[PDB]
Amino acid sequence: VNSFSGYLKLTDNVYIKNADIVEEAKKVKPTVVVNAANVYLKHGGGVAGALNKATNNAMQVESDDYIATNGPLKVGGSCVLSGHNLAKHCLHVVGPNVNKGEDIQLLKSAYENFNQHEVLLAPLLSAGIFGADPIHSLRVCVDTVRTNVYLAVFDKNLYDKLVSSFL
Ligand SMILES: CS(=O)(=O)[C@@H]1CCCN(c2ncnc3[nH]c4cc(F)ccc4c23)C1
Repeated sequence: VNSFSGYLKLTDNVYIKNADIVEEAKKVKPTVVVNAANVYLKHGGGVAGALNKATNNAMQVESDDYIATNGPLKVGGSCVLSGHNLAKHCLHVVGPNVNKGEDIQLLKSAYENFNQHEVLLAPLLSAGIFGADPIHSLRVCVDTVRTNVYLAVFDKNLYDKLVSSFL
């Protein structure tokens, strides 16, 4: 039993809710919140900008030190950093950004990072300003992630479309 509330169950292990991931993280304080990161961990907008803003820029300060030491992530890769005031940990995952021409097949590799964590609060990878089709992202999530994932979808309209079209 966990503390996530109001989710619709899509499969054995995937759940979905119309929610603001920042507010959801602030209430649940999950072990892991997933960030929709880029390879430079520059959290300027979308989910990343909102998560970082909620940490009063502490996420960005920590991220800049990580990059200075380790260099950029790979598209499809991830790193575990602090969750600050939002979660115990933040799993920064880089889905492909269609608006940069990155290969959509890397979306499966990106979701594989979730399997290293038993339970996660997450957005749909490569959705929003990353330019991929969110219905496709949900399909890849369901077909790739085997651990327990609670998906927060900010836009109520998109949420309804994702549920109604789910196979
Ligand atoms: C590539 S993206 O991350 O922008 C993708 C596109 C749609 C919006 N995104 C979110 N999904 C879940 N919760 C969210 N809170 C947010 C707060 C914001 F100020 C902006 C986006 C989100 C958000 C997912």
